[PDB]
Amino acid sequence: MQIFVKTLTGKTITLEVEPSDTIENVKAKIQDKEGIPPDQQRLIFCGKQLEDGRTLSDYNIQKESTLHLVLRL
Amino acid sequence: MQIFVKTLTGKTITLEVEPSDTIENVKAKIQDKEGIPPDQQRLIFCGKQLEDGRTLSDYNIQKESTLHLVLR
Repeated sequence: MQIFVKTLTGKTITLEVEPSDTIENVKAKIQDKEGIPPDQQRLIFCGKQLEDGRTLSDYNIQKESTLHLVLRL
Repeated sequence: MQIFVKTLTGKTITLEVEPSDTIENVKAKIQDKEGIPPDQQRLIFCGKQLEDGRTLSDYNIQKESTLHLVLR
């Protein structure tokens, strides 16, 4: 399925994912698209920061849902 | 500011809004774009259906945030 990741530069990234993908797996997909190491990524969905060892489905992130990326200070 | 409204047809509607806009005002803006009467719209943000008399800001809906439209 597709999900979207919006950045503070006003970009929208489209990712190809499965619901059982871990957040860590999603950060790897963002690294593929943007070159940002996973350790520099803060991913947020509906106001909550996401944990690397949990899945998309653990957070009820569904097809065509939008996450937010913030780089760590 | 801009917000987005995604539909079940896969469309993404861009709206121009202010944070103090009521949800009813937002439904009017969707009517402008799609012709859907406000009474036929269910608007959802982060899993919660939105009340007509409350504002975008009441729900913490920010610039470039995405809502979901489901028809009744």
